[PDB]
Amino acid sequence: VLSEGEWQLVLHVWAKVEADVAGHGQDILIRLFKSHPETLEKFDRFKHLKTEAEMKASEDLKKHGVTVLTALGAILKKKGHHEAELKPLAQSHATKHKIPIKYLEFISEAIIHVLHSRHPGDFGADAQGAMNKALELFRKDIAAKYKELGYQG
Ligand code: HEM
Repeated sequence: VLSEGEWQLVLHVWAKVEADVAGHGQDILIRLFKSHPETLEKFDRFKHLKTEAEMKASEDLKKHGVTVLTALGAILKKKGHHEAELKPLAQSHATKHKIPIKYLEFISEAIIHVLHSRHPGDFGADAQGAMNKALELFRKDIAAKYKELGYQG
C-alpha cells in the first residue's frame, strides 16, 4: 500500500509526463524493445522494425505509446483503487496478447529510466522509490488476475 506522500510523488512526476505523452511513450517502447528484444516479438504490428531509427520514425509505434501511457496514467490516478481499470488490461494481456508478467517488469524499468532522463528535478530518489512501489502494485495486481486465469506460470 503506498502512503499518501508516496502517491503525491508519483502523480507529481506523472503530471509532467502528461505534457508530452507521445514523446515519453516512444522513448519507453524503444527502450523496452532495445533492452529486451523478446518483447518486440510480441507485436506483430512492430516486429518489422529493425533499427532504433526505424522505431523513432514509426507513427504507429508513437500512437501505441500514447495508448499505453494513457491507460497507465488512468490507473495511477486511482491511487490503488484501480480494479476496474486493471481487469480488462490483465485479461487481454494474459489471454490475447500472451505477455508474461516478467515483461511487465521490463516495461516498468523502461518507464523509470525515461522519467529519470526527462524529469530529473521531480524524479529524485524519493520519487523513484515511490514510482517503483506504484509499478510493483500494478504488477502484483495484474499477476493475481493472471493466476486466476491460469497464466501466472
Ligand atoms: C504499462 C504496461 C502496459 C500497459 C498499460 C499496456 C496497455 C495496453 C492497451 C491499453 C492496449 C490496447 C487495449 C488492449 O488490448 O488491452 C494494449 C495492447 C497491446 N499490448 Fe500492452 N500494455 C502494457 C504492457 C505491454 C507489454 C510489456 C507488452 C509486450 C511486451 C504489451 C503488448 C501488447 C500487445 C501485443 C497489444 C496489442 C497491440 C496491437 O497489436 O494493437 N503490452 N496494451
